[PDB]
Amino acid sequence: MVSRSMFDQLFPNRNSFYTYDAFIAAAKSFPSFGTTGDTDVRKREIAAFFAHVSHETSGLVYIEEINQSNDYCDPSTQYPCAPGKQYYGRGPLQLSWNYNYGPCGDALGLDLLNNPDLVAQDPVIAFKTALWFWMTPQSPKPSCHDVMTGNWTPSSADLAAGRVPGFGVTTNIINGGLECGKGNPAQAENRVNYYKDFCNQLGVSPGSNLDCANMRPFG
Repeated sequence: MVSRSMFDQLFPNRNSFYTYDAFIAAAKSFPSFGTTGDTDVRKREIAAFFAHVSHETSGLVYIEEINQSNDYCDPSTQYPCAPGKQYYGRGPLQLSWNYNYGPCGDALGLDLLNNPDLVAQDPVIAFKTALWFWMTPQSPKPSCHDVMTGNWTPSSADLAAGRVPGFGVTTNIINGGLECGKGNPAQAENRVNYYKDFCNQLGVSPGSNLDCANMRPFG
């Protein structure tokens, strides 16, 4: 794991909300994060997670999505929207939509469906929501964790679609419908730029298959 001082090197401008101790506590909740594979692989995973976080929150400066005009409610019997609440982006990976706050809360033992603001109020919970997304396979997508740590077996369909192991597939999992394939490559390039910078700081290679312009979104 990166030291306290390295966390400050990687996130020099972050809001004080996002403490190293809160990150470490959240990570203890997901003990395979950053501890799977050889030490270079562990650093690539950490760098990849932090690169997406840095993209989504401008270096852990932001906690909440700026535009709060939209409730991000897709009516659901399984994950019903709470009256008066909104599911706009919160936390390091900008958890969004009732149908993600629901399962995320269930995984963390929290009622995030009815108290979605909690993700922007408790930093351990904030980091746990991001690690939940990173660590959890959600069919048909593997977890970003498994992709980066050599534990994902792409299907034959994945290979034919260009979904090969590396950072690019993580962008695809996170937002490939808009950022990969024929999409405008600007946002994916920003993610890769953070990733390459963080890998350089940690002394490892970014590895192969970084871009996602040559892959289709998952089904």
